[PDB]
Amino acid sequence: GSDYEFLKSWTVEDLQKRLLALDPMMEQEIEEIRQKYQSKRQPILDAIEAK
Amino acid sequence: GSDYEFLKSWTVEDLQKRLLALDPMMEQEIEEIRQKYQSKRQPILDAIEAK
Repeated sequence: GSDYEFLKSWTVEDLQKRLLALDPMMEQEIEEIRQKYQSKRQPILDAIEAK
Repeated sequence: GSDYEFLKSWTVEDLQKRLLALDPMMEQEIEEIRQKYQSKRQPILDAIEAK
């Protein structure tokens, strides 16, 4: 529970720091999932390729 | 604690089920994050665009 509607009153420097930080926020989460599920998908490809 | 190495002896159907299920599985894990962060990004843009 936290709201960001008050960003309208924050300095350009404080809000900019959230915008740039928003990039590695979604990136880390996505890359990790892409890798983790790739780990789970890998043996599946390896299996069908061996039948 | 869930191994999927035994997949080498699965039927093409049992194996393929995991492969195809893997498609919407990652898609939903990622889109949830894209949606979530885009909602948090939206007010950040609005704030700088108002300065």
